[PDB]
Amino acid sequence: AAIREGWFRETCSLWPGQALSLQVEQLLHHRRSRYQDILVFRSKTYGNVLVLDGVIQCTERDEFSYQEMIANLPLCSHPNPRKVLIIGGGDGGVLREVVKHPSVESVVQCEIDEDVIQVSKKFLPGMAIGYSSSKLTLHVGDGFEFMKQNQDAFDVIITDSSDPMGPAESLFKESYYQLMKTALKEDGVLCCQGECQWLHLDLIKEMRQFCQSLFPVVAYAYCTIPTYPSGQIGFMLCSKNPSTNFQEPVQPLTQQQVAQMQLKYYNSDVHRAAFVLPEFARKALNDVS
Amino acid sequence: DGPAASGPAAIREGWFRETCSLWPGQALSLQVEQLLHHRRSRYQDILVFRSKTYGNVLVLDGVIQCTERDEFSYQEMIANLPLCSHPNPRKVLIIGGGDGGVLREVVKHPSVESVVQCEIDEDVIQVSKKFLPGMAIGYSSSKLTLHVGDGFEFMKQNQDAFDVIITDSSDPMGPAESLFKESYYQLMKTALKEDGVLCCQGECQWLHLDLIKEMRQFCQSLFPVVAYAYCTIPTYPSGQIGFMLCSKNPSTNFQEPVQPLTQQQVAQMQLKYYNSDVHRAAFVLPEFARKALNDVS
Ligand SMILES: CSC[C@H]1O[C@@H](n2cnc3c(N)ncnc32)[C@H](O)[C@@H]1O
Ligand SMILES: CSC[C@H]1O[C@@H](n2cnc3c(N)ncnc32)[C@H](O)[C@@H]1O
Ligand SMILES: [Mg+2]
Ligand SMILES: [Mg+2]
Ligand SMILES: [Mg+2]
Repeated sequence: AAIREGWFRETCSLWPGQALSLQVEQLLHHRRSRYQDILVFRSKTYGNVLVLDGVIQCTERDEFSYQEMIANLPLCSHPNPRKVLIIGGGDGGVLREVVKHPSVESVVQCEIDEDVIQVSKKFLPGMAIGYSSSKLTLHVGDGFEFMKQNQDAFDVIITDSSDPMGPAESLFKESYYQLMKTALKEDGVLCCQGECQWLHLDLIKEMRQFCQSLFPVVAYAYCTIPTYPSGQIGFMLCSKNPSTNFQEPVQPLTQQQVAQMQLKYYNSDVHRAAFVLPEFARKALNDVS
Repeated sequence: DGPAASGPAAIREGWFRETCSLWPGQALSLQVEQLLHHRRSRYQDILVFRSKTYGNVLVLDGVIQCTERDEFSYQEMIANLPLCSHPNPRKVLIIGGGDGGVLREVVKHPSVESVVQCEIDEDVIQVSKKFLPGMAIGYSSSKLTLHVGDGFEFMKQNQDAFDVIITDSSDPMGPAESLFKESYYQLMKTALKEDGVLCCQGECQWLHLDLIKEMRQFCQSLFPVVAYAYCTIPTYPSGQIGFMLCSKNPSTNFQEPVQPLTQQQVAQMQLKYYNSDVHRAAFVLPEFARKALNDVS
């Protein structure tokens, strides 16, 4: 239905007047779960593609960008992250990146939709390999609700959500950020999908402003990824540790570590550069008017 | 091995969809508010439309060249990366740049005394003046000498003549094909003065890493210093594009601008993308591209 004449087209009122389309090789899955519409297809040139409510979540070809950054930005900004919470991350990709750190002993994942877990294991095996980690404790539920049952529990919280629509709506609210503050340990750090500086600079400054009322350290970084709207996405980074410097990794990686972790996107120079914004965005977020 | 092909420019159900064999299996579509121009010149097919959300859009042989909303990224970077990597650029050559936007950025440098542009297609110049006035304003500078012709042939005519050469081209296709060839890079080397620098549209690291590496290899046999930088721009394929940078000066360090700009200079030049930090970060590539371009195998 979103597939016509051998192409899938992604449209959304959050990025009006533009669309990415990916040519379809083979439909793999299309079924509605309790929470959302779940579409999976083998594309011609991007490998397998997961689509939720018409919005591309990942492709095999470029997923490593978002997966490595959302994991390593917060992890390399904590001097010893031992207990990690992931909210969302149904494809298993973030889990896969997180567990590569020896410091990490325990990762709890809270995913709302078990059908996403199932189709990922089947059609996104290079990402859902994450689910086979001995470091994982898996919960099926609303992350916003699960956050309330945890206080002072986590070194790092990662919110790997789709856009501020449907089941992910509340994950972008100031109330949810308060819940994360409470679920973090006294020196804990968070990283949430924070949207696109070429599309949502208003949301970005607004989130930044409310986060600054909750946390001593707030930062915005971004990464490039062909199949997200406008070809990139950002991350909201917050710490309860007043000493956190997100822009200079507290855990730099050697070239050998980058090689051993099989990283395709992230390294310490990339981490530094991710905070260097286009002048329009730097000005909007930092300068006074 | 075959020649590259793009889908012929067409508007269908109120959307323009860009397709090309240089980025197979993916497409950007922009919703159309108003069709403004669609005619073939003596060189190429020219589509101009007013989009719903990106202002006016220039399309050449089915390939998006610019949109009013995001043009400043490519325009500012292709201009300032070489200019701020030269201690005193006085004489500038632009090949292509029919929309006039690169001219607009180059002339903001007081050091720049003369800009020569060689653009092949007189019709692009006219549609840009009408439909892209914020870019085509570049044409109304007294610093400009304009030629209409093929930039490859034009390059043969100049020796030891320019501090900076910018090739602001579309893709290695149609009239632009020769602009990506080693023989063209040799011609530019000759057209540059002894310590001159060049910057060319150098394609996308998420799409064209093969071409990027190949160009890099042949440029390293010609110039002491060769680099690759990229900028983000939502309406080029995969949301970004890069730049080939070469210098005949062995002392040139492209990542560290030899001409840093103060915040005041950035304000004075009305820059919306480029600044000296952005300059530095634009050479920091994702691990896969850093590896492909720098590690020996
Ligand atoms: C594919 S990565 C994004 C994941 O976030 C999940 N998700 C969306 N909303 C919520 C929520 N409120 N709590 C937990 N997970 C969510 C989706 O089901 C998806 O698998
Ligand atoms: C819109 S910016 C790119 C410009 O490059 C121009 N162009 C393409 N091939 C050549 C060439 N061989 N010499 C000069 N300009 C060219 C196109 O006509 C376009 O206006
Ligand atoms: Mg090292
Ligand atoms: Mg010179
Ligand atoms: Mg200053």
